[PDB]
Amino acid sequence: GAMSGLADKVIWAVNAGGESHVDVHGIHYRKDPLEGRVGRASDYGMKLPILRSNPEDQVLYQTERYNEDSFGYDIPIKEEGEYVLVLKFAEVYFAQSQQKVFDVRVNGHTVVKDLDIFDRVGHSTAHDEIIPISIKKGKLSVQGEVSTFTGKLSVEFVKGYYDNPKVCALFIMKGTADDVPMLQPHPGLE
Ligand SMILES: OC[C@H]1O[C@H](O[C@H]2[C@H](O)[C@@H](O)[C@H](O)O[C@@H]2CO)[C@H](O)[C@@H](O)[C@@H]1O
Repeated sequence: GAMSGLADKVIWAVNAGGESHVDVHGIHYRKDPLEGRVGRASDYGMKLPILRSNPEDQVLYQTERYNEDSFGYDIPIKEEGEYVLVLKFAEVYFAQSQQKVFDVRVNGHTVVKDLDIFDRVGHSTAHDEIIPISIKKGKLSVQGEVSTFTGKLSVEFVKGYYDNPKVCALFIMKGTADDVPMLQPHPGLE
């Protein structure tokens, strides 16, 4: 009973910062599909790397473009099973705990409404949010709230004080939460 295949189950993945990235397992981001729709890469603070990732996956877990007020993405689906939405949140020059609090939603539903990246991980590094979804017979299930699925899924984040998401590493893959592997490079395995 062996199951290995991350690149064969991905349906939609986006990193808000640079432009198009393929990570070590085979996960690919598009190119600026939320603010402006068609443009280029913007990096205002590129000499501050992430400590819990790789060099290649550091670019997909560190690069940020720009912010405004109340915004998000659209994911179109037509199949049922276990869909997992894992997104990496990161910061640059903001030191505060329990003052810079944000809101995060999936398909209109509220899940993490008090998101502070400095109080959760500490100073800099990589922050991770794991939210498993179950759609069966044409309806959606988010933890302890049941509703119906109609065409697309939405990721809508609301403002805290000055900024909204800051650094975002969106990754939605399909079939189950026991198939998502994440490790660092090591020479000895025992
Ligand atoms: O100009 C690029 C960055 O602009 C803003 O960052 C501000 C920040 O909001 C403010 O508190 C501080 O005093 O100044 C920095 C820039 O000098 C945006 O928030 C960033 O997304 C931009 O990268």
